[PDB]
Amino acid sequence: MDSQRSTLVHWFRKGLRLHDNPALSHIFTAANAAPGRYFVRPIFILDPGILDWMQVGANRWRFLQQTLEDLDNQLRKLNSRLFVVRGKPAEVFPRIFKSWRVEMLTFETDIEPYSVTRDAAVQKLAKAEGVRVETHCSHTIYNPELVIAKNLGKAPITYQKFLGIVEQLKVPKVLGVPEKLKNMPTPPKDEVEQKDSAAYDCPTMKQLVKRPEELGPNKFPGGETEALRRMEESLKDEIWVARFEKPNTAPNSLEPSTTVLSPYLKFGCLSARLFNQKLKEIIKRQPKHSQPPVSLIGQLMWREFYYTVAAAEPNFDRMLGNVYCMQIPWQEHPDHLEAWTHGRTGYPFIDAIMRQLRQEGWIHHLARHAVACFLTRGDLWISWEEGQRVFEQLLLDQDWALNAGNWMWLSASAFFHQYFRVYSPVAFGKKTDPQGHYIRKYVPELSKYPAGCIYEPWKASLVDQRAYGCVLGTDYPHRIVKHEVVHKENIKRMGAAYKVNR
Ligand SMILES: Cc1cc2nc3c(=O)[nH]c(=O)nc-3n(C[C@H](O)[C@H](O)[C@H](O)COP(=O)(O)OP(=O)(O)OC[C@H]3O[C@@H](n4cnc5c(N)ncnc54)[C@H](O)[C@@H]3O)c2cc1C
Repeated sequence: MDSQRSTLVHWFRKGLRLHDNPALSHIFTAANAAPGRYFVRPIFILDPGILDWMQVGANRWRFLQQTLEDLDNQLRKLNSRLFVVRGKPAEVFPRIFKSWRVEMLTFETDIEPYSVTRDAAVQKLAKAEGVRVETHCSHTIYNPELVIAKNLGKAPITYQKFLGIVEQLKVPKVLGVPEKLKNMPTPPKDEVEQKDSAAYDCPTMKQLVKRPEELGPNKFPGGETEALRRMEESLKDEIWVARFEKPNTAPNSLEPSTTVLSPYLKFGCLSARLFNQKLKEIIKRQPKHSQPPVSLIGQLMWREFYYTVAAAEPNFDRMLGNVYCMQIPWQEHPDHLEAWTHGRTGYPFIDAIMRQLRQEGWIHHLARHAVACFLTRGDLWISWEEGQRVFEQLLLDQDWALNAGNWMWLSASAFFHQYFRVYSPVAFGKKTDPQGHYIRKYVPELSKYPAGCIYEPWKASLVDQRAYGCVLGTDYPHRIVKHEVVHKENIKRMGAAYKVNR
């Protein structure tokens, strides 16, 4: 096979998987249809210039490193490989369109504003250069543009309305893995590979993680292979799956009470469409089962809902200019923001959650509720954008639409408006962890406190605090605010802001 004329490119960004990947599958099918004509290059473009951006924490870089290694491993089973191309797309694509004689480029669509801008520019260049582009909406179960169209041009702004719309939509088909490449030699080295054969090899941990001191325990390895193993593990207890009720899962069990598939769904290591289809099979054969919103399918529909409102608002992650967002006069509080950011608020439940987040990169949904309420309307009266920023740095599952949507909910800025309901930083965790095992783990300086005061260590006398080895103001901070006072003030501030907006 000396005969090749062109290269077929799949561009990974999200969609970091072989299964249920129509953009990738179509490349491999086209290659096999015309033996001898094509080379195939599945690529991921890594801009070294952002390895130092503090908004990507080490834990999330490590998850990507592991994911790319797995993706490359899996593509090798198809007689292909991953090509990790270092550079910026604005410079990479002109070069490789010419160098590789690219005939077709496929990718999975992404709704985030810079991605839309970037992809429109790649698409314009491709059209000019005669490159056929095919894009697929496989990151979400439904295409937000069809949802918005079915709703007469507006995104549904309640969960029940959204369910009412998507009930009327066809469910896109879930694909298997692509065909193994037949009769295809490896691509000839381009000018970059000619100088360094390894130029497109998967990055090492050292190449990707510039701040290894931020790494915590490796609890959730990256990659499709782990994503599928973890999904199958969650699905094997079919009664647990069928009867799942999200509000009844604990925020502070030591091991996660929910699936922790969110890092996998965020990177596309797991297809949400596959997972939806598997859940539907379970629900159909388990006559006793939960329903949306609280069921596991309901959780995937939460993700769908936020992707659809976000698709219609480029400013979804900001207060100003955001069609959904109440304008609320959040205050600047640098010292309180720093304390919340580092889990030094003096409320042990809140601090344990922020410390788990920083160390491990995942915290349960209702743990996110507790700390987000505390930062914003509940206690510190700081903008939800500041909380979004910190979550963006530390979460493995950092997701532009899901982070912004849930921060607006928790701050009573959109989608949720019952701001008289406020989480108690002392009482909320006790329902599910009365001994405080979660605090003893993540705030180890309090680990000797009796369970009767570990949520509220200021209730222990100085002599008791000394006996427990941890004196407030010396070994663990005093409360930075007093919840019982400030949350009442903030309920009045929320009332005022709601009036101004009305
Ligand atoms: C302030 C705040 C910020 C959040 N930021 C993110 C984020 O950046 N990325 C993210 O993936 N989720 C985010 N969430 C939503 C949710 O808390 C996580 O999706 C969930 O904790 C992931 O754990 P799990 O995989 O065990 O979820 P499960 O309960 O097992 O749910 C399965 C999947 O459904 C989806 N899902 C579940 N709950 C929600 C929800 N409330 N909204 C949207 N999708 C949901 C996720 O893809 C999740 O993996 C945020 C929530 C809050 C309150």
